[PDB]
Amino acid sequence: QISVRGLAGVENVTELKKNFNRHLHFTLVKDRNVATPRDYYFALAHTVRDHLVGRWIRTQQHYYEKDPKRIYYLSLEFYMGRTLQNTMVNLALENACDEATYQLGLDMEELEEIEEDAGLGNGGLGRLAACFLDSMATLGLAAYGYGIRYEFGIFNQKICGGWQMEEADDWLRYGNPWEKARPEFTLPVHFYGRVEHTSQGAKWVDTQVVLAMPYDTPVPGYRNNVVNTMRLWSAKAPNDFNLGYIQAVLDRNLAENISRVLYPNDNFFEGKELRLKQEYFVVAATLQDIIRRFKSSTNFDAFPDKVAIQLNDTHPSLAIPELMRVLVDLERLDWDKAWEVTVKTCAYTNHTVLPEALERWPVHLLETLLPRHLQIIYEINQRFLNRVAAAFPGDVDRLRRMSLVEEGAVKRINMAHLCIAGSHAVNGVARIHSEILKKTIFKDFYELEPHKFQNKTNGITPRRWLVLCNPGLAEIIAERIGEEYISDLDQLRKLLSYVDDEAFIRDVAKVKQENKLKFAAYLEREYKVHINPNSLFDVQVKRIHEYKRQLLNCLHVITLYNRIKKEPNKFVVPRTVMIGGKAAPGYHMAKMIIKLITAIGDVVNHDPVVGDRLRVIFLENYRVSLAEKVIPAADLSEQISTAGTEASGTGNMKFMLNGALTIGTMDGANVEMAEEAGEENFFIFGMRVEDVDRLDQRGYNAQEYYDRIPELRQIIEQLSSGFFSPKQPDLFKDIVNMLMHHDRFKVFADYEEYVKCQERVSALYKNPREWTRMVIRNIATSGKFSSDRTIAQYAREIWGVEPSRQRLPA
Amino acid sequence: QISVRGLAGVENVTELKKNFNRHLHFTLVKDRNVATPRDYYFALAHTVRDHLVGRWIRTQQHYYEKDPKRIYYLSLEFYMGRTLQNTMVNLALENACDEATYQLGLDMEELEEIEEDAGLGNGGLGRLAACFLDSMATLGLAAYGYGIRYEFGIFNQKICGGWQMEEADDWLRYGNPWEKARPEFTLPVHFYGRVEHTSQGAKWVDTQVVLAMPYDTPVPGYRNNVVNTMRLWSAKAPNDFNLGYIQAVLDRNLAENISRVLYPNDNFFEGKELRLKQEYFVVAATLQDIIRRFKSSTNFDAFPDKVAIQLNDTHPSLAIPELMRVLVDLERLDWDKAWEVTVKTCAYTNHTVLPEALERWPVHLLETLLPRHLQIIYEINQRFLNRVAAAFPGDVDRLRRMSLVEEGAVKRINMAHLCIAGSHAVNGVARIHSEILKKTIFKDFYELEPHKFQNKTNGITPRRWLVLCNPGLAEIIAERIGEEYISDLDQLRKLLSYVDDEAFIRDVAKVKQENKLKFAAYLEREYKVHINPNSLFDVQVKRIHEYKRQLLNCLHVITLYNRIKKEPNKFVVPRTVMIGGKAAPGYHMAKMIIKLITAIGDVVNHDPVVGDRLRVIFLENYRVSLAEKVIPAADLSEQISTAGTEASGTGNMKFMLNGALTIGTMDGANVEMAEEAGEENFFIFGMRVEDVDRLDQRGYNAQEYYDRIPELRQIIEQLSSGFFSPKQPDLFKDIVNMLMHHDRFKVFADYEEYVKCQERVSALYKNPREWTRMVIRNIATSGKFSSDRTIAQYAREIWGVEPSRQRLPA
Ligand SMILES: O=c1[nH]c(=O)n([C@@H]2O[C@H](CO)[C@@H](O)[C@H](O)[C@H]2O)cc1C(F)(F)F
Ligand SMILES: O=c1[nH]c(=O)n([C@@H]2O[C@H](CO)[C@@H](O)[C@H](O)[C@H]2O)cc1C(F)(F)F
Repeated sequence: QISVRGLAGVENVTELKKNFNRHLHFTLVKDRNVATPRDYYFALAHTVRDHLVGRWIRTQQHYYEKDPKRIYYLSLEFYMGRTLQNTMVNLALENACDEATYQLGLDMEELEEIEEDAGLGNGGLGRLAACFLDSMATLGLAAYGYGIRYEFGIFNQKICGGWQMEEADDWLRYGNPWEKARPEFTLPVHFYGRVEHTSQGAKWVDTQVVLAMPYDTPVPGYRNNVVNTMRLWSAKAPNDFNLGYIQAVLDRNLAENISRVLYPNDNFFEGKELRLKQEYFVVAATLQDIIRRFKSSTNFDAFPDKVAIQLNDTHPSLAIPELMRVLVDLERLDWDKAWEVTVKTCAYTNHTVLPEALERWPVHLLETLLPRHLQIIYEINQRFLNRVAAAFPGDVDRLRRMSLVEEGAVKRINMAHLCIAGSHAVNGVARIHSEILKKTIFKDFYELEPHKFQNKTNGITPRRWLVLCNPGLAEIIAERIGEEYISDLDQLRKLLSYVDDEAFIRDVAKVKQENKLKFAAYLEREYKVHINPNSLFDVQVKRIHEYKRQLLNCLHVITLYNRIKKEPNKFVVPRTVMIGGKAAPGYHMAKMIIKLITAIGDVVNHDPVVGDRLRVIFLENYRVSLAEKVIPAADLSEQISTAGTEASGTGNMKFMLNGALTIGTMDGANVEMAEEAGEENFFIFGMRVEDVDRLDQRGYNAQEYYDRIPELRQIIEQLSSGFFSPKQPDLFKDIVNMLMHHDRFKVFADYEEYVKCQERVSALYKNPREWTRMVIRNIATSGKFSSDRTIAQYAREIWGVEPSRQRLPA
Repeated sequence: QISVRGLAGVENVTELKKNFNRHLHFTLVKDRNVATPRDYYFALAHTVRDHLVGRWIRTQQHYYEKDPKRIYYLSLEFYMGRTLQNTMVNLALENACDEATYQLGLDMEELEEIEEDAGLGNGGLGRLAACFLDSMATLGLAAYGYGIRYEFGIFNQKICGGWQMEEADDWLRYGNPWEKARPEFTLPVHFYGRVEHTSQGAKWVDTQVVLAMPYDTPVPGYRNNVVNTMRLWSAKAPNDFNLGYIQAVLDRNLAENISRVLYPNDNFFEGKELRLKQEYFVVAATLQDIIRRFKSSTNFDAFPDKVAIQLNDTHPSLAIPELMRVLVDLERLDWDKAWEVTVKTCAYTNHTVLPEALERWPVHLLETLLPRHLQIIYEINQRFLNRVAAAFPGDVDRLRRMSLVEEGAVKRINMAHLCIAGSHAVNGVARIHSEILKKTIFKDFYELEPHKFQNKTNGITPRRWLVLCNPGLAEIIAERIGEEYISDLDQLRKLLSYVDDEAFIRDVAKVKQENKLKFAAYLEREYKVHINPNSLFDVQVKRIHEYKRQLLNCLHVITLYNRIKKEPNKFVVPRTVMIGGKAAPGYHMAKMIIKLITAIGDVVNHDPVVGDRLRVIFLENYRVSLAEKVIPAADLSEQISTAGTEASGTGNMKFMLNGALTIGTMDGANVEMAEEAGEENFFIFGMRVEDVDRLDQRGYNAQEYYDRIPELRQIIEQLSSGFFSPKQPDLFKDIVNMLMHHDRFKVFADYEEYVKCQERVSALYKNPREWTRMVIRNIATSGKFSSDRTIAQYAREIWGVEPSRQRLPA
């Protein structure tokens, strides 16, 4: 049907169908009469997975013959989403399978909706990992993603009476056709025990053994026949485990709990034992796999020339003392040499500056669970602190501030400090975030070793985030400039010579109308709710957090509703406001925010006076495959965190790429986005980082805003008096309370300039053709934000490998 | 190579190899250079499983078009063992795959040893189920095996210091290529709650829901293209289960425990909740599957014409009140009609008369767990007892003896009584066992309904138990009489006209020497132990139990050792004594017996005076695939239970079929075996049932035997004084104690006649040619004991279906 989806050759289509019928018969053991759409998805899924394997085997062999430096990306999160379309895309099979399946009298898109998301992450940080792996394959790097194969991913979100209900994400119920279990590479992981000293150094003994079993999942690069591997460990009990007989067997579950469930907090540290075990588990099993692969090529001098370990935040920071452990205790290298190797091997990426999000482990946990690693940590601290003292003599304060060990009621290990000491590079995730690191929380570490600190502004993959979710737009782009930009997104810049082209203007706007028409019909079919598609689609999708300021959005929405009710026969530009995302189960405030958003919808959506000029929809169960739908259909993207709090953001980049305009604050990657499009093509408002600093010095008093702004006073009065919750008038007392006395995020201080900016947004929307020319200016400048650029920067400036766009043979 | 293993056509062999290479590449994602023998087993396993599926699909369809009466075999045990060779055998692919694999430079037998046993049973009762399913397929019955898919089967046995150690049988670790998960037929099962009465009858409410997910495994018939299904349920938690978030998810394990592990007692009832849940689970999920299949053909009159449910002992006896429940509470039939349907549908097979082995559930368990079924049970009891009273008025004793409800300190439900009341046929498992039922424990029930009581003497499958484990003997049999006897074992009788044939005599004896030579080399390779293959192979293999009288065997072995040490230069016929089997983890006495057997070996096997005239080997980890090896290599089969205790036995039949002679008591099926071969061709000794009865009346006093038999006195003195346990002289005080004061099984009373009989055994062994002519007389008469005969009897006399030996089309 469409160009970018590749060739549908007679030979390819006839071969596809015969393999589909082979899988339905031999693999699924069904025939046409009994099969359900789920059997059809699986037959297609196995048929597509057949095209991977040859390439998968040839890529693993290529890397053995050629022996290049290997990248190991340790993450506790890989938010993969669905695999079938992405696989077809990267193999150029999309139009072929479509044809083949239409010929068997099936609808391929309806099959695609049966695939479960692999939701092995919470949001941005897990999804960065997924985009990264795609980019690493497309750029021919010899790279491995390592993590944990959780039995249960991010919970599925239900709304009941406007409240969030969490049910378990049993994503493996029907089988995962993409993974290959590999029990032959099972590896022991140790916990507890104690430390013995001998003539021959330290020995860690009397440990409990948990087995780690790997499952490998293919990661195809974009049309270059590279297929890399993501390896996820699963926890297994040993067979003499505890070995009532019955109870002994039942208690095998205790050990296999380690990989059962993904912890559901975004940007919040919870210091639970189970979590620390999961972190140790992935680090221990992965390092032995790494060392084993290094050995099959005695000499660890070349270890850093052959291995790179990237730590995705502090979650796998125990890699550092674990590598020392293996090197010092098991390979018998002396400390100083081991340390040299570790530092040159490891690098660390920070993803936040929020104090509550930093991992800080109780010493009493590590001591029980990992007593040797505690010994190694102390040893690292001592030697570190002697360097600090040598360079800044007499500065006792700096010494306590830099210690990996925090003192106080309960001793903690600051894990961020650990990573800086033991890594050769440390990077933030957008330019303003990297500066903040150097100016504030890592200032002391920067003065000691200025050379470690870098920046690597995030990116997203244009394969999923354009070609896959938006074939309409990809295609009209391709008609004018060719296919090449799919792996070279800078080329989008050539779109700038089409900004005054009448035919392109109409095509950009038509794709956007089509995506809206389709999403509005998804909203009726799957969720029985009725929206006007001629409105401006104003969407905020992302995890629910106070710093993300969903409440600021709520305040805008109430304001519009109030202005409509004040002058009902005045013309307003109609909007559909959509707000979505999960709240972590224990994050009370977050869950109250969700309740507020639906409460506003219960009032606004049923006012006859409002008409369909204003609708508030809470988008239920937000996740990767819902992002693929809503993001293409958006006109306005809301990126309205308080300046200084959102490390980078990546949703911001998804929308820019897909024809939405951005209302946002000067935060994280928003800053470079505006810089790239020019500030005129962006809706920027509110405090800059320095303005927030000015406000903290004299102090934030919210009462002042309540006092000087009647429109805002009225909203608070409405919240308080039970206007949005008539049956429980004091349901929102917590929110009003926080807003008034304890708002760490200065919601009111930005309210006035936000509403004003919102007016300017409505004004451009009134003029379709200028709206669209500005859209073109955004899309045309979105190239910087490709994860291809990001990974090429990691490769040259951190890992020491040259990327390569050359195809491997078929 | 050999005839019975079928054709190896050029076309079949070339097709086999290409599919082997396809599976290794696409399914296993390996290539020749990296593959290990386990990858090779799997590629062959998938290649063979490919030949099943077409037939599997065609058989399920045939049964839908033709709509015959369906047999449902409910068992808590299916002791399947390995699947690959059996599958090849029944498909006639054996020589072909052998050729194909030899051509790829592999050894097929070495691949076969990598398959794990499916040890989803404890011994005879689970293995009867397996033989039955094979026979049901071969005889074209539309039959389904239903049970539980345990994650952990019978534990693997290790010996450490001569003691049994149990480790968990993680049989699913590497995948099971034979099963197909079918999550689309998942079904809810209810537990707990309470009972509400309405206008509209009883309602069972506030229950906990456990999901039951089926896995289907193909059961191929012998060369007739029938492939039936064994469906095993697996326990799954629902997704709103309990829905800390973390802990809620972790606690999903509680519900999935139901199918985690197989209970490891043979012939012993343990009244644990977990076990009763497993029993309810398989019954509930299976009945709904049955009813659903009946509906896809309102009217339950024809239910018994279309459904048969066979209850393999009392384990699935809740089928009875569950069927009433569904019929009465859910389908709204009146009681009397529901009851008529149930009785005509259900039939019950008893497998023991040992009081400690009968299931007798505490009323306080059923009341909490299954409160409605308790109501139904009481209702069944009342109506039952009114029939008894009507037929035997004034007999108050009979009333208390027959009650399904036993009174006393804790109320119990006698489950055997339940099955008799609600079944139309009740059968024992050999002729003497069925009489004992009628004369003793079910005497009252027989007087009430003489018409229910039948006999169905057990059998074994000649496919596994001859063709598969013994191709040497199958082949020489085939050379003289043809292949036909494989599905018609009566034909073996034609062997009787070859008893004086010199060429057949030498061939029978040569196969036996070959099997011995091969087993002796298995004993060195896999277990570093050194046996003389010219000895008589004297083997007792079966679960360890007091009633099986392994101790009687120990007493014989010590006697021989003592007679050798008394006259060392006297000639004895050399023996290798092999004794094997597992003891249930909590069965103390059993575990002590194992310790005794190895202790005797520690003394006997290292005496230089003994030479290699006597060796005692404990055969470690006895299980289905070890039976396939040792049984063909046996000269003497030990079947020496006290008369009246072994319901039937099936090992007895395996050995008879494979050229061993039998030393045994007149117990269970031994009685019909001797009757079929003639008593002269059998070594029969010891008390008959009536002799044991005579002894119970005057009372068993073991001291008398100790007093009158010096050879026995000496053995007890040796046991007591620490001769077999020098470091712990009183290690065997328990056994000596039991033997002397509390032997429920009258070991000493049989000792004298056992040793005498053992002498007559050694005497025939001295004359090879007469030994062998008697072997021929046994094998030639072993036909009655084919499970083909047994199942044909169930079919005609219980299920009301005509068997059929006609092939289905390819
Ligand atoms: O727990 C988290 N969850 C996230 O989504 N991020 C996100 O990580 C993304 C990846 O760089 C950034 O774009 C976002 O600004 C950032 O908030 C970070 C953390 C942590 F606190 F840094 F660990
Ligand atoms: O728990 C058991 N385990 C067994 O192996 N059998 C055996 O079941 C076999 C099947 O008929 C018979 O040949 C044996 O004589 C009998 O002991 C019986 C029971 C039970 F007690 F009847 F339930």
